[PDB]
Amino acid sequence: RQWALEDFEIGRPLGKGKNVYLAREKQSKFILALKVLFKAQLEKAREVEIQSHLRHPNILRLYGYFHDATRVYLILEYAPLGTVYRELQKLSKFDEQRTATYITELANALSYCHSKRVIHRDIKPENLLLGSAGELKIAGTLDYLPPEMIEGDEKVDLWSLGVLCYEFLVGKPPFEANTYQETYKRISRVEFTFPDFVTEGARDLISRLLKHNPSQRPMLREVLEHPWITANSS
Ligand SMILES: O=C(Cc1cc(-c2ccc3c(-c4nc5ccccc5[nH]4)n[nH]c3c2)n[nH]1)Nc1cccc(F)c1
Repeated sequence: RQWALEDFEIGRPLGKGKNVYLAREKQSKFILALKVLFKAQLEKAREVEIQSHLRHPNILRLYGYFHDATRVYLILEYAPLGTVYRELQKLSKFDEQRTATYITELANALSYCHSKRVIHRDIKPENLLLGSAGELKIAGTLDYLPPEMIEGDEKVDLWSLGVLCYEFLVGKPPFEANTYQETYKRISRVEFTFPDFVTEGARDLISRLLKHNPSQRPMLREVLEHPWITANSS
């Protein structure tokens, strides 16, 4: 199947900065998202094949792709409920049942990814999307980076989960700092603290995910079978 622009109706922008559009496949009338990347803008600053070997309930599906002279087009699952980031601003912070449920969906997604030995880098709330039943979907830079990626993998996803849980429950990442260099010091020396409201089970989990020595971070199964997790997700 060789797709083209003329195959889809186009509506409003959804994304921004390296351009995704609401779209509709003209014949079946199916709503989806079209990412229009600029080749030139990439002869500047594959892998769409790793993405097409993937099928998971919490990874954004890639339905196909095409290109013309200047542009590469990705035909993507449209997440009707928007970004987790949007929801965090709307909600301020998430409850534990909601947080734990997102952590489980992430960690499932990440098992499967590691199982097809795909390893994602840093997950940020803006890269997390929300399906029609509000199930999560996966799709400066500092705040999410682990020590390894800043100082002098597969455990870097444990760290990401850990920043995320923290961000979900408190409404802020744990290393937010007045400056790029302060954040570097905080992350790099693992300097963060919890507001008093964060419960014991959540500290234990986040505490374990956020050790500086990777090989002391839990395994994905341990996150999945974590008592705070298995207690709180639906
Ligand atoms: O290149 C990008 C960046 C990117 C942006 C998006 C993106 C952005 C927004 C949406 C949306 C979407 N739904 C919304 C509803 C309300 C407001 C905004 C929304 N964005 N659905 N699917 C999306 C997908 N995905 N990926 N991802 C990518 C690349 C290759 C393979 C792959 F699986 C993902």
